[PDB]
Amino acid sequence: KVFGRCELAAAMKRHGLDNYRGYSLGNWVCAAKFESNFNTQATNRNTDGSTDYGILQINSRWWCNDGRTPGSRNLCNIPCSALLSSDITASVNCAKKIVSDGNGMNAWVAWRNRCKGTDVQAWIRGCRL
Ligand code: NA
Repeated sequence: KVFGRCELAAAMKRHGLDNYRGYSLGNWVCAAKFESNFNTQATNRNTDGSTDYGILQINSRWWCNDGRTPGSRNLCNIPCSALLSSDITASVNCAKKIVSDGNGMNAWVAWRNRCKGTDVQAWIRGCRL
């Protein structure tokens, strides 16, 4: 599913991401824009042979099982395919564990490079939330 910006903002809010670990909703929407362009089916292979899955490009190296990432963990206890669903519950639940890991949203290199320090509120501008 390709979410609309405010559609994804509303879904993330419903799932308790708004100000989760002190990260306002605009940070999460900004991360999703540059990770996946709001596409739940987004997949990208990493140089280390791990894969990133879904709206927030959650990595098989640590967080989900894809069966093809040697030496990896599955700390969200989910198949990586669950992260591609039109239903973002599994992506949100797993994002909560990642952002709690100690480095906050720096875990998302695209958030650090493209969203951190910017006017992230612009990403929820006009949305009925
Ligand atoms: Na894994």
